Amino acid sequence: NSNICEVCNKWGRLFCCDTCPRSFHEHCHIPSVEANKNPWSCIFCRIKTIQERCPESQSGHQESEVLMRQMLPEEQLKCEFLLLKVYCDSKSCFFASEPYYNREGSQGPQKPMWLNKVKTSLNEQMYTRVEGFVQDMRLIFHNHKEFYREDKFTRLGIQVQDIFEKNFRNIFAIQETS
Ligand SMILES: [Zn+2]
Ligand SMILES: [Zn+2]
Ligand SMILES: [Zn+2]
Repeated sequence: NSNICEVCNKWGRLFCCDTCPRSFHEHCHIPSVEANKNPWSCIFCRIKTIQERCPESQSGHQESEVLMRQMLPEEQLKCEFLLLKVYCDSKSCFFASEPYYNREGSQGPQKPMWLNKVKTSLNEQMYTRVEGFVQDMRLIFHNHKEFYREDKFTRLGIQVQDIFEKNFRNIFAIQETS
């Protein structure tokens, strides 16, 4: 197995996947690495299994249909994986914890949002449809763009949103378009 965490790329107390060579810190994996279970399969492996069991799940889908799906076990897992893919980017550090807003010439957002809040919301089964998760994720980046206005720091929001959107289209097999 790898000797660094797949998500944060650091060594430490790592849990090893039994079906692929990835490793994880306990709370870097989403969901948090399960207490017992030998063998243990990571989320990359679990997602791969879903695909392999239902190859047709990779045919193109309309975003509007994906968003109305109820958060049954497979959709819950797919949102956890998508969240994890965003944490895999080092730029996620800017969006992880609760923000605060005190900049001359801007006003903070009406509804602040951050990754760790989305992570807690998923853990607590607070989303009933995929739309709830996706709306909160997109709101993270929208709030950032609006607050930072013309500061070049706005680009971090564009960058991490692009990671989000690419992974959303991949995980939920959104129909490719120009
Ligand atoms: Zn880690
Ligand atoms: Zn694995
Ligand atoms: Zn099938």
